[PDB]
Amino acid sequence: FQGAMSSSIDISKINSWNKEFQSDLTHQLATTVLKNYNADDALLNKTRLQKQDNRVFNTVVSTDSTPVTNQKSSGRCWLFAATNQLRLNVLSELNLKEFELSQAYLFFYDKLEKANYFLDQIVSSADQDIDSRLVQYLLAAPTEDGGQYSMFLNLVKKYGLIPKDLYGDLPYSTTASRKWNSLLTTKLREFAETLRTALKERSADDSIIVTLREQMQREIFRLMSLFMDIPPVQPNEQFTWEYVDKDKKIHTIKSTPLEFASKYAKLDPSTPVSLINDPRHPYGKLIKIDRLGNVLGGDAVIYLNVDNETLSKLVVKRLQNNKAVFFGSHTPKFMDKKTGVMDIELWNYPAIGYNLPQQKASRIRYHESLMTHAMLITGCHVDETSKLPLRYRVEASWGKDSGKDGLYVMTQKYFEEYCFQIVVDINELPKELASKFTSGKEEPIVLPIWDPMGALA
Amino acid sequence: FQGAMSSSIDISKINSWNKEFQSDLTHQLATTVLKNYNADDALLNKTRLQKQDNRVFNTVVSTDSTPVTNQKSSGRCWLFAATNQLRLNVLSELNLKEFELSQAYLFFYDKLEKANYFLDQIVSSADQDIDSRLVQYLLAAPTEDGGQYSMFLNLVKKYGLIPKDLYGDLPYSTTASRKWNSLLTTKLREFAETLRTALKERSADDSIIVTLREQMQREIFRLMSLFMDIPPVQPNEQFTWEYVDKDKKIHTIKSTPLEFASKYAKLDPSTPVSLINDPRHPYGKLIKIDRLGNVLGGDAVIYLNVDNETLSKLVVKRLQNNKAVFFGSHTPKFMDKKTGVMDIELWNYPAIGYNLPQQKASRIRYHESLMTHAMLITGCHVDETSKLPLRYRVEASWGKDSGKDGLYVMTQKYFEEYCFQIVVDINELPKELASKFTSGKEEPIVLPIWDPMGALA
Amino acid sequence: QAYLFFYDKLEKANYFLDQIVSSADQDIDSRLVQYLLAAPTEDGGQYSMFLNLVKKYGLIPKDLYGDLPYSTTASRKWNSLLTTKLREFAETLRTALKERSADDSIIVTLREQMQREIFRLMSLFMDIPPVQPNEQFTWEYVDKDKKIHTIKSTPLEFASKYAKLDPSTPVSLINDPRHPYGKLIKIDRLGNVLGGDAVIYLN
Repeated sequence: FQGAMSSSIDISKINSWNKEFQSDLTHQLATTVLKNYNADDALLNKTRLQKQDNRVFNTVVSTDSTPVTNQKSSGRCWLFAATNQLRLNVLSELNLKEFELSQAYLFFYDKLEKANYFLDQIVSSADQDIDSRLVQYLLAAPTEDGGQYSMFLNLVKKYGLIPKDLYGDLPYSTTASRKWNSLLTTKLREFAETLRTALKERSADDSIIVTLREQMQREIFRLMSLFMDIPPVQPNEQFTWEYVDKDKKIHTIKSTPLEFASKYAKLDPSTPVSLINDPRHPYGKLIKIDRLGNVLGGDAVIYLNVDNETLSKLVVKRLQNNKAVFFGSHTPKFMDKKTGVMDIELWNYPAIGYNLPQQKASRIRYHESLMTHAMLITGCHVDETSKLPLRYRVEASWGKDSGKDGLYVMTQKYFEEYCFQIVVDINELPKELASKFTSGKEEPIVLPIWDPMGALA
Repeated sequence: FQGAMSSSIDISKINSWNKEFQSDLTHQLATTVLKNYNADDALLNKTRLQKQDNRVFNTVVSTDSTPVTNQKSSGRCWLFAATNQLRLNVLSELNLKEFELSQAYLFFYDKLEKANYFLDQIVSSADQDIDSRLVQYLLAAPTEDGGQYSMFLNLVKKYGLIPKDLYGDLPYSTTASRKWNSLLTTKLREFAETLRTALKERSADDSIIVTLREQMQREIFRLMSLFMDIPPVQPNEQFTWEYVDKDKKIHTIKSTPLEFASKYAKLDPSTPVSLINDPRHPYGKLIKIDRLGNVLGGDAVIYLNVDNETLSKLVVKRLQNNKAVFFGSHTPKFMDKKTGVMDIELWNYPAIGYNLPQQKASRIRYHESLMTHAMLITGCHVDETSKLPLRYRVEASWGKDSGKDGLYVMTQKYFEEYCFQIVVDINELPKELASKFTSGKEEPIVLPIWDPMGALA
Repeated sequence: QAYLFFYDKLEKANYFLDQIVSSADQDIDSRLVQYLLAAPTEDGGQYSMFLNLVKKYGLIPKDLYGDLPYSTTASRKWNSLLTTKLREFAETLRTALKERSADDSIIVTLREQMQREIFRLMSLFMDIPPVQPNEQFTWEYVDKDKKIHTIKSTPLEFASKYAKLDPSTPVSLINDPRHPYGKLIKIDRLGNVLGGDAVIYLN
């Protein structure tokens, strides 16, 4: 009783506290302003903006990202950033004023595969209760648009890549996937029950279950084909692409999605590895997200945990190699879309006595921070006097009207506190870290499928 | 030197002061917010708005002001408020869902008369230099839309009043008079020179001057007739007006502008007198604005200066007599158009250390406050416990989308500090004050034509 | 509605801290704690949570406290700001509880400083109502006939005398085919006011 009493909200207390706060001028000013405008609009600090909004970068890639890509109303950031990193190779190698690899191509198969992956997850978890943590989590969002880099390579290894001119964002559902996803998800939830029920009496291998899963695949594909056409050529099937270079010269390339991904996009699925700064675990360790995937039997999401200094130096090195860097972070924390600035001190919250002492590892453990989006670092500014990077240039996939022409400037501090993963080629790593991948003695720290360090949606 | 040095802006001083101010949190918060939004939008105090935005009034007139009038882009407030006070008599007496007296009718003649008044002012000041204070002031804005109540009665005595159905705001220039005024003014300035030049050699009465002034009148009228038609009937000429009451019954009234103003609008030009609270002069005195006018030879602007208690009690009495009160004030000081609130403490300026100790009389003397608009008080709330008015209900002439359906709530304090004149009927005054008008021993305090207590434009 | 909204949010934040203390024994990654940290100040509620507010705070006319503040018609940012703090306090409390018991004066003080801080931040986005539950208010209004009236009452008295609410009569019925009909259903831990009534449905 005494305890509950002390833990209760006491009306005299809050009114007394109120009186106290109202006697302070900063508080009087704050409550007057904060009742009128959004706290971010009110507290944005222009004095800070003046200095931090710097677009001079001394270490940049040589090719321009033209045109600016827009995922629209979908969580396809990861696909745009993964390809925004490769398309540069085509532009460059073919001399094009503009060029885009088809993000819709990967989107269609990613969604198809995931739906299929979901059914498999259900069968393999038929032993647990409907209300178990795992099954309820599987049913939560089986076809979300978000993904990881490993899930991107899984798609490329099986399906390749093709020019956008052969399959673009024409369909309504590619730029507004919510309804499409809702419709599929409702069906998948229907099939989840039909499968679990059927599995009560029979084993996963009973031909009955095998048939049932196939009719489901068929039905999933049928519904999907209603919102997007299946690509016009198969992974190993030839396509013909006609185009124009920057000189107005015409060319015709005949290739297959699989060959195009290597021969022209220059992607070797064997070199990219993901590094991450997850202070909840020791550095030098491999981290694995259980069950997270898209293609049944494909590669798992695995990260090599490293410290920020290491992570920051790898980004600089890669930029020096003339390659943009895929990275995941917590969007839109401390990100100002109007000015295209990512600075954790751009808003004067301490002026209203609002400070956030909780640290990175705890922010993650306590449900405050997680990876939510994927973007591309195309440049950075290293400080001459034997110093490190002070800011980075970031390319988003939200159109030219977002940030400054689609571009954002990110501080070193933001990168350390609200970014987590970067992707580099294993040959860019020091033997020390590369062996962590090449050897066979590294036992990964395995996290739950619902871990905050997952899909960039 | 030492003096000039001490009076100079010293760079070290301001930077030292800056450092001092930045160490204070209220200041840090203030400068962050004040760089982002308009100070009125940022400092509006909703806690205060919550209480002051009260639309309950226990002493109101019985007739509704329908529909809400809109002067648009012109300074015809005074004409709308002067007639908004009389039209109520027509609605009431004829039972009409809606009714408006023609404001355009008075506007056309007011402008015509003023232009003509200007020429007369020039002739009578031909003795002074072109750069004199008076002549330069005469040339400043000879045809502004603003006026006073005396100038309103001057028009009514000569031209009468007619229903708006016979002459409305159809012409572009009635709702956007700037260009029209600019065009006339340029001509008047041309004539000012032609007259002064002609007067160097000849006397005002030389037939040459008499002719010249007439050709000018003619030219002024011609140009005016290009932007507005002269009313369709003369002051003593009969007009025929057909209408419908609230019962859907049809009626035809035959009258003249002059007869209509008395017989139906119930205006007796002999009863209205203007009272004013101008703390620069002793109360009990009559105040006269030299030269201010519109109709040559018409009545002068004269105010009976009284204290606010007296002024406030007269407004209550008039409302109790079921009559709205014409009043002038300094718009838009401490007036919030979105909420329709007139409260000098509605914005939390003291939270940023911004206080205004300068008093009424000094505000006027020092060019900070003057009468700028005219509106109509249609109600007020008297405090039961032997108290006075706490707030007043105000009708503006800016359309239904201004304030709350065109309505504003004004505090007693605002009325005392930022309102100056009210108009009542001499029979509403105590014999004490009325005699100030009826006797002949009251020598008025005469102010310059440019005095802040003038035309409500 | 803003009157109830302000107290509902305040109470919930406070309810959250209590939930954290009572679940300090489980792991940070447990299903319950992770769920508690998910959305401690969401706007949504149940009818029982509505009566809990009315029993303690009453009801007042909107003319005395409306949706004026930005955060009442756009609560997302306000909620985000509070939630981030609550997540900070969740850690500070669990950490402090490793070494000490819930009743150690240290914990009692810590929870109070948190309440204070929660209230302070809230008062920045909405003013606390102008009168206390048992404090009199004066309300002036107009009927459909244009007649003026003044009612003097308290939030608690107004809720009964004028709004006609007797918190003892309302019950919630539900059609939840997952359970047999005729049974009572109770949602564990769901609430807003610490120690208030639970969400119970008659299926």
